[PDB]
Amino acid sequence: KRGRQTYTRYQTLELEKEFHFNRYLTRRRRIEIAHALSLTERQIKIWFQNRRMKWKKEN
DNA sequence: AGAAAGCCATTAGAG
DNA sequence: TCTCTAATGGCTTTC
Ligand code: NI
Repeated sequence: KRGRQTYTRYQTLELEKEFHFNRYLTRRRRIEIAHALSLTERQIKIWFQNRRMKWKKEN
């Protein structure tokens, strides 16, 4: 139908690692992480969005 | 300015 | 099936 990719343990970890420092990302930083983890800039953008949403409800 | 990014409510797919 | 979360739509805000 649409499709969905599940993020590896490494990817989710590195992403959660970066989020510990910068809760928001500049465009250059997103391109870096994308290449580093073999993800799309768009996928990195959305991940930080969703992860930001969980951080608001918990706090 | 106006693309881009954010917020947000919501959907749905894979494990 | 059940749950987690990737992914979308539709506005508003940013820069
Ligand atoms: Ni405008």
